[PDB]
Amino acid sequence: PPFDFSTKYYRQSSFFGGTTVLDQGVGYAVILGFGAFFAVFTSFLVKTGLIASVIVSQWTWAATILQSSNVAWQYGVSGPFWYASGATIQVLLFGVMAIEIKRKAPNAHTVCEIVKARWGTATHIVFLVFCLATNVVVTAMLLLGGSAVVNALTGVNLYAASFLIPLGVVVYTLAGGLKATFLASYVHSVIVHVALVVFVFLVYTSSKELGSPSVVYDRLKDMVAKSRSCTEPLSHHGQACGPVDGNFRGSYLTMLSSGGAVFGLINIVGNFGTVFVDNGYWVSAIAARPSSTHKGYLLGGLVWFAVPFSLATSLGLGALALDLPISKDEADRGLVPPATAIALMGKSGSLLLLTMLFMAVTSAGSSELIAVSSLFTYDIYRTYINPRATGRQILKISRCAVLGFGCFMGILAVVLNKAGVSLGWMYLAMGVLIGSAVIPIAFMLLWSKANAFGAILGATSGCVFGIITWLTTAKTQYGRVDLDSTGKNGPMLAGNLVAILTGGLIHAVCSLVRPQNYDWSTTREIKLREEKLRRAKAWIVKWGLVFTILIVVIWPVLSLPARVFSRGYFWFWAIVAIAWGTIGSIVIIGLPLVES
Ligand SMILES: CC(C)CCC[C@@H](C)[C@H]1CC[C@H]2[C@@H]3CC=C4C[C@@H](OC(=O)CCC(=O)O)CC[C@]4(C)[C@H]3CC[C@]12C
Ligand SMILES: CC(C)CCC[C@@H](C)[C@H]1CC[C@H]2[C@@H]3CC=C4C[C@@H](OC(=O)CCC(=O)O)CC[C@]4(C)[C@H]3CC[C@]12C
Ligand SMILES: CC(C)CCC[C@@H](C)[C@H]1CC[C@H]2[C@@H]3CC=C4C[C@@H](OC(=O)CCC(=O)O)CC[C@]4(C)[C@H]3CC[C@]12C
Ligand SMILES: CC(C)CCC[C@@H](C)[C@H]1CC[C@H]2[C@@H]3CC=C4C[C@@H](OC(=O)CCC(=O)O)CC[C@]4(C)[C@H]3CC[C@]12C
Ligand SMILES: CCCCCCCCCCCCCCCC
Ligand SMILES: CCCCCCCCCCCCCC
Repeated sequence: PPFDFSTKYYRQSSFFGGTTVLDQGVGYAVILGFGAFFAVFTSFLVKTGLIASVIVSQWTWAATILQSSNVAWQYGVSGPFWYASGATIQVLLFGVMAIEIKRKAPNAHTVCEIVKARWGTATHIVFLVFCLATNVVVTAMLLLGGSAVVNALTGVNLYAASFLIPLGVVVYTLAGGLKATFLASYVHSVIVHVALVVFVFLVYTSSKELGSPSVVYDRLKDMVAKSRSCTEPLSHHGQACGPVDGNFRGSYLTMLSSGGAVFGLINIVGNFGTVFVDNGYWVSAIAARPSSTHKGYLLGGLVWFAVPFSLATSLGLGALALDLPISKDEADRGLVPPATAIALMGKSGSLLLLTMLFMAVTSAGSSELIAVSSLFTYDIYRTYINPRATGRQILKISRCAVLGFGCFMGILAVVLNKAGVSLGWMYLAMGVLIGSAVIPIAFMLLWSKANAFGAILGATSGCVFGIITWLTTAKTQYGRVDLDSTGKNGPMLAGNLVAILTGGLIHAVCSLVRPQNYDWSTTREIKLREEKLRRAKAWIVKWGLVFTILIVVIWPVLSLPARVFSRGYFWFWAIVAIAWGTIGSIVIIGLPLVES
C-alpha cells in the first residue's frame, strides 16, 4: 500500500466491475420515465435575460460533462481549459450567421433550402448527405455516453439501455409539439447550474477527504514522483501512476503540455463542423430576432464557458488526487465523473450526476430529432416526392420522421457498443469525416464568387483526402490499424487538418477562375430595417473578436512563464474556477426573473 488514503483499492485493474451502487429499478425508471415526466410537467405550467438561458441550453451535450473530465484526467490542468476555450468562436459564428440569415434569406426553414436556391440540384444532394451524416455522428455519441453511465452506476444491460434511451426522447419530442419553448428551456439551465455549484463546492471547500485547494496540490505532487515503482503489482499499463509523458517535467500542474495543446487544435476543428454542417444550429438561428436582441448571445456564451471548465477542473482533478484505479478504456468511455461522484458522496452524488446528465441528454437529443425531421419533410418530400400538397400532410410526414430516426439511432447504438466504440474516438473522429464541407458552406452565405462545381469537388474530395491521411499515418507510425492506433493524437490531427483545409483550397481556387457573381435575389424569395441589421453586425464582429483574442490567445500565453504551478498560483487557478462558475450561476437563475 503506497498510500494510506487509498488502501481499499489494494492494485485493481478498474474502478467498476462489481457491487453496483444502485439497483436496476432506479435505472429502468430514469431512461424511460424522464422525457415523459418532463413532458407532463411543462404542460402543467401555462429582454436579454431569457436569451442567454436558451443559448446555454442547446450547447450542452453529453460530451460537455463527460469528455472535459476525460481530457483532465490526462494532461492535468490544460485539458478543461483547452476544451472550454472553444466558446467565443461559437458565439461569433452564431451571431454573424443569424444576421445574414435574416438579411439574405428570411423565409427558409433548413440550410439545404438555401443550397438549392443559390446553386443547382446536383450540389443539393451532396450536402443533403453531408448534413445527414452530422446528425448521425452527434446523436450516436450521446447514446454512447448515456448508456455507459447508466449501466455503470445501476447495472442495466447496456444493449437493452441503448435502445430504450431514444424512445424516452421520442415521447418527449412528440409531446409538447415539435417546437421549442422559452419556459422549458429555463428549467433545464437551472438544474445543471445547481449540480455544478454543488460539485465545485464539494471538492475545494467542504469534503472531508479533498477539502481545500492545498490538499489537491500536495496529492497531485505525489502521484508524479520519480521514486514511485509501479511496474506489474502496483499499477498497470494505462492506469496513470507516475510522470506524465509529454508534460514539462512530467507534472500535472502545468500549462506546458503538448498532448493537451494538440487536443485544442482538434477540438477547434471539430467544433467548427457542428455550427455549420449541422442543421440544428440553422433551425435555432432562423427562429431568432437579432435586431431586437443581439447582446444576449455574448452573455449566453460567457456563462457557458464555466460549465466544462469548473466541473472538469473539479471532477477530473479530484480523481487524480484520490488515487482511484481508473483504466484508460473506462476513462475513454466517459466514466471519470461517476467514478469521482461515488468516491466523494456515494449513492447521493450518483443520483445528482444521473439527473444532470439526463437533463442534457433529453434536451439535446430532441434538437436532433427535429433537425432530421425538417431536413426530410421540407427537402426530400416537398421537393422531389410530392410538391403539390401542403395541408395536414406536412405535419403527418413530420411526426412520422421522428419515430423512424429514433429507431435507426437505437439500432446503430447497439451495433457500435458491441464493436467497442467510445465517446473519445467518435468525438475526435468527427472532424476527419465532416470538416470538408465547412468552408464551402461559409462561402455560400458570405462570398459572392463561389460556384457549384467547386463546392461539389471541394466537399467530395476533402473527405477522401482526409480519411486516407488519417488511416495512413496510424499504419506507418504504429504498425497496425485498429481502434487503438487510430484514436491516437497523431493520426487524428493530420486527418482533421487535411480535411478542413483541402476542401477550402480546392473550392476557393476553382471559383476565382470561373466566378459566379450572385446578388442573392433568388434566396431572398423562397415561399427602418437595414440600419439595425448593420449596427448589430458591427457590434458582434467587434465584441466577439475582442473576447476571442483575449481568451484563446492572451490567457494561455501568460501562463507559460509560470512553469510548474506553485502553491499560491494554484490557489489563483482554483479560485478563478469557483468564481466563474458561481457568478455565472446567478445570471441564469435570477436575471430572467428580474422581469417581476
Ligand atoms: C491557439 C491554439 C488552439 C493552437 C496554437 C498552435 C501552436 C501555438 C501550438 C499547437 C501545437 C504546439 C506544439 C506541440 C508540440 C510541441 C513539441 C515540443 O517539443 C519538445 O520540446 C518536446 C520534445 C522532447 O523534449 O523530447 C516543442 C513545442 C511544440 C512544437 C508545440 C509548439 C506550439 C504548437 C505548434
Ligand atoms: C503519436 C506519435 C507516436 C506520432 C505523432 C505523429 C505526428 C506528430 C505527425 C505524423 C504525420 C504528421 C502530419 C503529416 C501531414 C500533415 C498535413 C499538413 O497539412 C497540409 O498540408 C494542409 C494543406 C493542404 O493540404 O492544402 C500539415 C502537417 C501534417 C498535419 C503533419 C503534422 C504532424 C504529424 C501529424
Ligand atoms: C511575437 C514575439 C516578438 C513575442 C512572443 C511572446 C511569447 C510568445 C514568448 C516571448 C518570451 C517567451 C518565453 C521565454 C522563455 C521561456 C522559458 C522556457 O522554459 C523552459 O522550458 C526552460 C527551463 C528549464 O528547462 O530549465 C519555457 C518557454 C518560455 C516561458 C517562453 C514562452 C514563449 C514566450 C512567452
Ligand atoms: C537573467 C536572469 C538570471 C534573470 C531573469 C529575470 C527575469 C526573467 C524576471 C526578473 C524580473 C521580472 C519582471 C518583473 C516585473 C515585470 C513588470 C510587468 O509589467 C507590468 O506590470 C506592466 C503593466 C503596468 O505596469 O501597467 C511584466 C512582468 C515583468 C516584466 C517581469 C518579467 C520577468 C522578469 C524580467
Ligand atoms: C521534459 C519532457 C519534455 C517536455 C516538453 C514540453 C513541451 C511543451 C510544449 C507545449 C507548449 C504549447 C503552448 C501553446 C500556447 C499557445
Ligand atoms: C523543454 C522544452 C520546452 C519548450 C516549450 C516551448 C513553448 C512554445 C510556446 C510558444 C507558442 C506561442 C504561440 C503564439
